[PDB]
Amino acid sequence: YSGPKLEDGKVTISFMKELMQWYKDQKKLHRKCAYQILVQVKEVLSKLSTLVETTLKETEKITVCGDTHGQFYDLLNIFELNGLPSETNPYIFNGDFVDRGSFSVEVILTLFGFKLLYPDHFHLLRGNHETDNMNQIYGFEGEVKAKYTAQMYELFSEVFEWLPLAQCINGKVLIMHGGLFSEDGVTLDDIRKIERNRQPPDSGPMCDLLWSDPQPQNGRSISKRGVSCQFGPDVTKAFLEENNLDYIIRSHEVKAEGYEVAHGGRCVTVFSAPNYCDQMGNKASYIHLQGSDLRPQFHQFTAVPHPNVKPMAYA
Ligand SMILES: [Mn+2]
Ligand SMILES: [Mn+2]
Repeated sequence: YSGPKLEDGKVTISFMKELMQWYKDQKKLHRKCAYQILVQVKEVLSKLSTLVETTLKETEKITVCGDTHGQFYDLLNIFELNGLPSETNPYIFNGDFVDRGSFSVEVILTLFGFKLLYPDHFHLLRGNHETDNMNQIYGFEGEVKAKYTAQMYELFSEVFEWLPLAQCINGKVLIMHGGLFSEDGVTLDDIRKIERNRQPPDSGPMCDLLWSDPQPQNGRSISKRGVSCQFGPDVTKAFLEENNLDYIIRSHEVKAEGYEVAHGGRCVTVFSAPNYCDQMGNKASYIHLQGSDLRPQFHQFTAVPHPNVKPMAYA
């Protein structure tokens, strides 16, 4: 084995750079190293609140990405466009790191790598595809069993259980993968109290955060996904007012342009997987926010070449 190794059992910036090059060339990280990252990140994640609260001072910025879905070569393109993660270049990745794309293992161990290297500046939120049900159908379990073993897969499942469910910047912007709630009156305190180390239930606040979608019309509708609901602008407005927030950012739905701003400004979608599943032809984006001005600035990008492995080859 001539590949990437931890230094004194710990991630460093040169390990991350070597890892990204090894994966680019389609090589595999030794299982003992993969194991080391997974157990260390479980310990870092298990300490966090379900709601991560982050303060952006006035000269500080942060980058919010949406779904990446195993599109490793597009993940690399984000860091090329926008810079590597660092204490002065923080990132939030908003769920759905794995499934569908056939480089899910590469995406997730690079993200967990960076989370270990920059724990206060590199943030991962749980999406609905960081769950067993989804992984078993949409490729990630298949992929892990192929590259490692069922054991390694069970360890990834347990680490996903500790991913925080939402993030709040400056008590003003709330970020979550899916969206808002199927009942009125949920508060930031309620989110903070969710016991999140589990597979999500069929219903309730934890389920809604991962699974819900905005709709243009007022009210709530039964979801076309069969779980949670669609929520109208009136739901968003009431939630923002009670919680003293400006707007939300969520991901979870593919967008032709890479983003959407719904509910008159209040409900922004960001989606970071360009030409999704090699068929959608969509653009992707990420968002820049800054401490002196939290209004979203959208950056669009398109797909780069990747090796000839098809989407869901492992499902
Ligand atoms: Mn998704
Ligand atoms: Mn999703």
